[PDB]
Amino acid sequence: MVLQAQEIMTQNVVTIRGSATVADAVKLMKEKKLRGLIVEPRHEQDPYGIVTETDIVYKVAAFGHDPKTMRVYEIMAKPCVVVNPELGVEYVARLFAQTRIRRAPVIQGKTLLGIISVSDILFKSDFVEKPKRLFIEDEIEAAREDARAICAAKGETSPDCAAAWDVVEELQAEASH
Amino acid sequence: VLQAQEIMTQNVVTIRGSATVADAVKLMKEKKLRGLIVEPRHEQDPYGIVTETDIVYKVAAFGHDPKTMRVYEIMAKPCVVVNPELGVEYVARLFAQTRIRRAPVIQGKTLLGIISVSDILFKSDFVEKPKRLFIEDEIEAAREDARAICAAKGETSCAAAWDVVEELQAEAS
Amino acid sequence: GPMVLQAQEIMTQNVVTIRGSATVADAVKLMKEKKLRGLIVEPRHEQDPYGIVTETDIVYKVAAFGHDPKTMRVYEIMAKPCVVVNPELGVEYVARLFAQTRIRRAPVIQGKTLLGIISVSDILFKSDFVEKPKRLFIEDEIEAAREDARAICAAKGETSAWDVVEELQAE
Amino acid sequence: GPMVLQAQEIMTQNVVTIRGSATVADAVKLMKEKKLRGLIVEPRHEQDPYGIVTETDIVYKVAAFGHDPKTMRVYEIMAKPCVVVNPELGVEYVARLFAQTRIRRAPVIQGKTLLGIISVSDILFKSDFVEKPKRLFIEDEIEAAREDARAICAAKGETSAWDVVEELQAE
Amino acid sequence: MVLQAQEIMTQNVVTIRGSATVADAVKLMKEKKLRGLIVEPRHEQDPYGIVTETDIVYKVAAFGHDPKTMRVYEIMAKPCVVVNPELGVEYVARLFAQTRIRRAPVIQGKTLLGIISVSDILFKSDFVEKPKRLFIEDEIEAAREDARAICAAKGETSPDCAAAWDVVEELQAEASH
Amino acid sequence: VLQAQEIMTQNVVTIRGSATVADAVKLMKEKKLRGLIVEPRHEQDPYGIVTETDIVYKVAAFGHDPKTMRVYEIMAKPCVVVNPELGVEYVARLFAQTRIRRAPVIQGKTLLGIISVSDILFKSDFVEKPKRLFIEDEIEAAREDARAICAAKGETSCAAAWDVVEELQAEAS
Ligand SMILES: [Cl-]
Ligand SMILES: [Cl-]
Ligand SMILES: [Cl-]
Ligand SMILES: [Cl-]
Ligand SMILES: [Cl-]
Ligand SMILES: [Cl-]
Ligand SMILES: [Cl-]
Ligand SMILES: [Cl-]
Repeated sequence: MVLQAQEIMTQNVVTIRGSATVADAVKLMKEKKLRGLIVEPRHEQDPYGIVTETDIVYKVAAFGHDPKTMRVYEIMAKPCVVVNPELGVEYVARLFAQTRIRRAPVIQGKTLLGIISVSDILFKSDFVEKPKRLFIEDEIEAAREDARAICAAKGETSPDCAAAWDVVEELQAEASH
Repeated sequence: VLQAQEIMTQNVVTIRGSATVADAVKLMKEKKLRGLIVEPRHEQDPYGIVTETDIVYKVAAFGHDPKTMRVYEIMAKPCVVVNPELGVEYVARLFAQTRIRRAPVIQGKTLLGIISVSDILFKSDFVEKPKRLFIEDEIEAAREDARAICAAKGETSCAAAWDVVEELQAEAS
Repeated sequence: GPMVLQAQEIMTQNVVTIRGSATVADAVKLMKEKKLRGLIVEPRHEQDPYGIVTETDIVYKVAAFGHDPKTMRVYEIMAKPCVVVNPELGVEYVARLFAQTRIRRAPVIQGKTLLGIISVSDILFKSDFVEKPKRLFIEDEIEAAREDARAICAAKGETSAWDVVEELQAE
Repeated sequence: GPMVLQAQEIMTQNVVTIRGSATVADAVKLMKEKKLRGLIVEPRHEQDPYGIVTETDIVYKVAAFGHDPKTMRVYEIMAKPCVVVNPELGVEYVARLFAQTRIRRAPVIQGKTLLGIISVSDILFKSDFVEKPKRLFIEDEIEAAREDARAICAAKGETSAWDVVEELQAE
Repeated sequence: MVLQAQEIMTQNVVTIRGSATVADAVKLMKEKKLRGLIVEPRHEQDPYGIVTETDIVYKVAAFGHDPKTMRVYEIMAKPCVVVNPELGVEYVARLFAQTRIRRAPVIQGKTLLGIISVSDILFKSDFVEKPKRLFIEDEIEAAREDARAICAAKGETSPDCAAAWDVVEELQAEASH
Repeated sequence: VLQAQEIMTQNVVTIRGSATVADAVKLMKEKKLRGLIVEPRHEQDPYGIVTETDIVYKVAAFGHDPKTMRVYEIMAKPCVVVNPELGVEYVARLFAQTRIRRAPVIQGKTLLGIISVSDILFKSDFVEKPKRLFIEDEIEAAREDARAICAAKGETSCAAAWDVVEELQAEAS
């Protein structure tokens, strides 16, 4: 059974309103050692948002702006990239790499469950013991079509036929390992 | 509030990640589709997407052979997905912020459609109903600003603050 | 056909322009009317560059922030000068230009003359890359080898690699 | 002079090409010899695009990884097709093209004819932007206002904003 | 006295060799809850390097590579951006924003002192209480030249002269606040 | 090993962040400099840099007035600095990784010069001495690989591993 986002997420998740001051966000973040706060939907159809340590440092501290007057809505990401609780941990890694984020709320429908970060992955994913070759089932399926085509064209007992099924075999050994 | 589902393209073609890029292009030519949704292999598997830009930039721009390359080599999986109920203004903004042009519209595990920058341009109400993003947050923050002025100055001056509020609420309406 | 397919053979041939001074609203109006995802911005005079405004400019810079299209002008979101395409540019090179400049569409300009607009959509729907794939710079790979093959059959005898220039040639 | 300074007036006029099939080593050799930071890659024929290889291509893709320039070919690190510059393009528009495409140099091409190479260095050392600054798209700002000024003196009487089209004009 | 990088850095800094496996790096990182490891110079002239949580998640986990065979040198940044111990915390924020990193060794000459991150800034910088308007001394100096030029051109008792010194005054009030 | 200081441009002009962009351009024209170093205002203040690309992209490309814009508005401060002793191969690599083209060469608090991609192209020994980056790490990792093979297989087979090592050391030499 593939390890899931919900299994490694930080379960204690804290929200803040978009209208709050960056100072409020900072105080909350220091008090609980949080590197991301989820921004509270204002109603059922309103997306989730997120404000991160990197937003705060890059957009506020780096320009010497005053966090006591700046608001969260001015720095947050809303809507933000979200993670399904069932999403396998190799996919959460890939999402984060592709969208260039380090952190996302874990959301089931409209319901906030947690927050998942690069740190959650580093510290709690099974990627060292169980590295999952991405899309390996698509590779197997493609390689089986190649083998069938080659075998039907060149003969079911030809060396190229055998070599093409050996590509399938190797990919299949890896997946069930 | 205009929703993603009210402007999405409803007819949505799926393809497997194992299919050749040539198979993708053939289906896209046939129906004039600029994205195909990649279908989950099982219940925990995310949605994926393969677009015209993926094909042009990753295949055609190197002169690779589409008959031998596969969809899984150029798709985005997991992809950014859109909730059917998300305001179109927020769709525009998600797309800007993640630098994508199109996404499947998903409810639970179910594909409902695909939505693009083209759908927003052609069908959104952004010209006649410009939506100031986060204007409701500005309104709560101006209220909080007023209460700090009334407890510090006193219950008139405090009145100067409370007007700012009305000018924003007027603008929301 | 056996010749390299050119940009002018797959471009969208219909091209209305708009002025840089027009409102974004006018641009959207025109785009909706004729189903356009890019509009070419008209040079003010013979020496003024071509420009372009796209669906992405409008959606990312206007809609995404809630700006009023009726007050914004095209000049505020357009790209001018824009990347242009020569009519005779091989469709594979258009693909490559687009990936390296991170654009999706451009006008096809012949000297000072606007001829059409070519997009990633044109390439996807009308390119021959599926039946005639051809690795970019294969011709240069050859030149380089047919020259290494000069120096290898110069030093290590004319009797002993050359089929590389032969195989690459059929490809 | 009072006219907009053109790219051809500040370009570096001397232009040696190199073939895409040449080794990186040959390219560096030529670049060192004549103090060049960009080399134009020669079209293989009338329909083949211009290309360019730069000091940054060489330093980032070759030196930074320790690759052997004597074995790598220009085609492996060049940009082809490259962004090109029309000889008559206003020097401010060249600046802008460069920022929007994130390049620092390009060939100046007249039709199919190579005329020179223009760089951020040419702009910095030879542009008139210090004595003659001119906000990009000011001319469009005017057009837009001289038209708002039509509709404001159409609705709210010809007796009552227009000096905007006047002040902007001297600027 | 301006708060410095060395005052807010994580002092306990851990190094690893470039030749170590990504698995070794991961184990070290989990054991001490580290989000960056500094890569050990091989000799006195050899630059420092860094490998981060984000390198590991983006380059290893996201592609299902095997950390037990991959080496740190394949994913690290070497040389890396480094932070002088005396660098004011508003500048460390700005460096990180401009180079798009979240984490850097603190280095004095060739000597490693610590590691400083976006989290160190969020949790321990004085940016909420003392926001520092970047380059405010350059603005003051520029505004004083403007005032002098204007006053000499238009008269030392003209309204535009007074308005230009008022720009200086406002900037000066802020800096000593 | 060729060092940054052996290929840097030695003559280095500084400018204050308060200077106009026009003042920057005038000095750059006069000496043909594609960067100026911005000098620390005091002992804890970092080095900064302003380059030809900053000027062209941030000033000329908008048609802003260089006589009114100031250096502080377009400079990089703090900037990426280079140690005089850093191998040129590593300079190339720092520049690739941070996407810069030039940097001051600093020792302690002292400006020694400026080094660019041009200095590397013109004066580096990268053609005749290509430097495989991290080859010394590859060598330690292949040694560690050998010892794991000798304790698991036994002291010959283990011999297959130890050759890989020599082929890399040969290549370092
Ligand atoms: Cl973050
Ligand atoms: Cl975290
Ligand atoms: Cl797309
Ligand atoms: Cl577009
Ligand atoms: Cl360059
Ligand atoms: Cl990181
Ligand atoms: Cl940290
Ligand atoms: Cl530069």
